[PDB]
Amino acid sequence: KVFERCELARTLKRLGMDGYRGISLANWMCLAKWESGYNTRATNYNAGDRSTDYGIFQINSRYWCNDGKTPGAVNACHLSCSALLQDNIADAVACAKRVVRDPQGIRAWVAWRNRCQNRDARQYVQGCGV
Repeated sequence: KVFERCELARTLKRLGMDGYRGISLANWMCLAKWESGYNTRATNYNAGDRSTDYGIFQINSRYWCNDGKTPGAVNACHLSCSALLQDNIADAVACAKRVVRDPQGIRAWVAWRNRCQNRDARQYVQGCGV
C-alpha cells in the first residue's frame, strides 16, 4: 500500500509514535518518506552484505526481522520480515519502536541523518490535523 502523507501522519499518531523515545511525529514522517516513499511493500536487497530492507521504514533483516537467508542475523523484533510488508503497519511500527530503544535512536537509519536531521521537518505534517 502507498499511503498518502496526511493519512499516514494520522495513523502513526494513533499508533503512539508522536514523541516516542523523544522522536517527534514529523521525524517519523521524514524517515518513512525517504526510506520507502510511504510504500509498505518496498524491499531493497543489499548485495554488499546479503541483507534486505523491508517495508515502510526499510527495516534491516540482519538485526530486526527474520528472513532466513541473511547470514549471522538476529531477529530482535521477533517477527518474520514478511510481517513488515503488510498494508496494516501495526507490526512495522512495533518494530520501529524496538529499533529506537537502542542507544542510537533514530540515528540507526543513515537516511535520517542525510535528509532529516537539523532540517525544518514541519512540512511533512503540515495541514494533517495531528
